Amino acid sequence: YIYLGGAILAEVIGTTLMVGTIICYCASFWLLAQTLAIAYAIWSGVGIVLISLLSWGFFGAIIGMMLICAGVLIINLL
Amino acid sequence: YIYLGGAILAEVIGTTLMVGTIICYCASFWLLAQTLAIAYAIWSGVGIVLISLLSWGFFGAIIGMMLICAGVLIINLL
Repeated sequence: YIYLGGAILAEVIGTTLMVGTIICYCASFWLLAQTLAIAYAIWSGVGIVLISLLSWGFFGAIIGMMLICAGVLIINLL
Repeated sequence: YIYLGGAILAEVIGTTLMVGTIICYCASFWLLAQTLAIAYAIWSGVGIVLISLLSWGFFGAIIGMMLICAGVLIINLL
């Protein structure tokens, strides 16, 4: 749901960031727990997307990006 | 390493299972930390196995699961 998506985004942000970093990580973990209480597969996909976003941010291949986009489209479809 | 992978699997199992649940989660986190102390790609790939194990434990679409697996393989490749 929207809340779950927000939690995933927060977790991704915490991962990108890395104390303050520790606090952020704890918050992300709490959000994930709240989201928790297939679904697991969806969560894994979201985590992968967050990791990809973090990598992109760090950077600033094309084929890899296209593959990721295709995977996201497939996930959206089902 | 193998020990790290085992710790990750244990953490995943604890997460799937779920106070007692909180204690289990804490134990899983501790195990993960112990396990902790390209490579990142390998870890991500392993994470997929842990997620699959957690899903199996929860159990006791297919196309979507296959697509997710393909995406994970692509990520591992690059």
